Amino acid sequence: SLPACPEESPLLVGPMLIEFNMPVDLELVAKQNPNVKMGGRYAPRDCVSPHKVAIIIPFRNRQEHLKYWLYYLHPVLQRQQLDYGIYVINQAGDTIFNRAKLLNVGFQEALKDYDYTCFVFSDVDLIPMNDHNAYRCFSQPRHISVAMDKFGFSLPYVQYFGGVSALSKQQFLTINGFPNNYWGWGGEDDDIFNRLVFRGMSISRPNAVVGTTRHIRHSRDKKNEPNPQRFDRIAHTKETMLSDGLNSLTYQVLDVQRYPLYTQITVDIGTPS
Ligand SMILES: CC(=O)N[C@H]1[C@H](OC[C@H]2O[C@@H](O[C@H]3[C@H](O)[C@@H](O)[C@H](O)O[C@@H]3CO)[C@H](O)[C@@H](O)[C@H]2O)O[C@H](CO)[C@@H](O)[C@@H]1O
Ligand SMILES: O=c1ccn([C@@H]2O[C@H](COP(=O)(O)OP(=O)(O)O)[C@@H](O)[C@H]2O)c(=O)[nH]1
Ligand SMILES: [Mn+2]
Repeated sequence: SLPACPEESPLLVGPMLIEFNMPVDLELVAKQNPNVKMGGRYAPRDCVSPHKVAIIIPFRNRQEHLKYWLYYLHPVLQRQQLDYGIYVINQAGDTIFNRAKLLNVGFQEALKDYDYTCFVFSDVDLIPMNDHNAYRCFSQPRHISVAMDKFGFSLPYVQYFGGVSALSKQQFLTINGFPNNYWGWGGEDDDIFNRLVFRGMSISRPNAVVGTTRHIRHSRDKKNEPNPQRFDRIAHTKETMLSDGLNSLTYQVLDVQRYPLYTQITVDIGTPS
């Protein structure tokens, strides 16, 4: 019998200063975040959060971005009073990148740790500027990174659903999760948007001030070149989503490391079939 947490956290400070030009030492971040437990798990000591959140980051060869991510998000996620865990889904090998398949791995593997009922899918290079931007689920699928600096602090188009988002366990299951066959850059977030609409849902978003988000500038990743089949794929989601996703997923976990501030799941997700 801890009480429920207040519906909105009283700890929040709003707008925050974010910068990416200093070094980050995860040992020190760990000491600055003493309440974050092994594998990057935290729940509040004083009340029970209804938000059981697994944060899923698709990842390969972005360790520097990830330290920033961890330095900025951990304090924010605790102020939001979430019962949360961080999962970095690391794609083994050096073949073409598959953001959405790694996201599916994250959903399925996090569920083996704990009864999570909310999933935040976050690119590793996106940091929220205002802690009023809730990193948890809503009654409709939630788009979080709504006002990114690299798109002029607004949406690049109104159906944009990339960057950072949150789906309840029921929402993600309803759309058969995410597509597995978007290899290389582009389109998979649009396909996911399509899925949600085809299943009767609409996108919920904070306002453009609360939703303000920074992207860490970086040059192009090798092995994630624009997918030329992306425009064709997103035109057929309605039919393809029925049998491409959670119900067609396999992968092989090579390694799970519990670090102080995150669990990292190293996974072989194959190449195109
Ligand atoms: C189907 C698809 O590709 N969806 C993308 C969507 O694509 C819109 C166009 O993006 C251009 O590339 C832009 C990119 O979107 C920006 O991030 C960046 O600042 O500049 C590049 C290059 O100018 C392509 O040139 C064009 O053909 C389309 O692909 O963009 C969104 C937002 O990036 C993405 O999440 C989604 O997957
Ligand atoms: O080699 C790669 C390619 C992409 N990603 C992950 O997938 C996301 C999407 O790619 P990208 O950086 O090109 O999109 P951007 O955020 O620049 O708009 C990244 O933020 C990372 O989380 C990664 O870790 N390594
Ligand atoms: Mn990026």
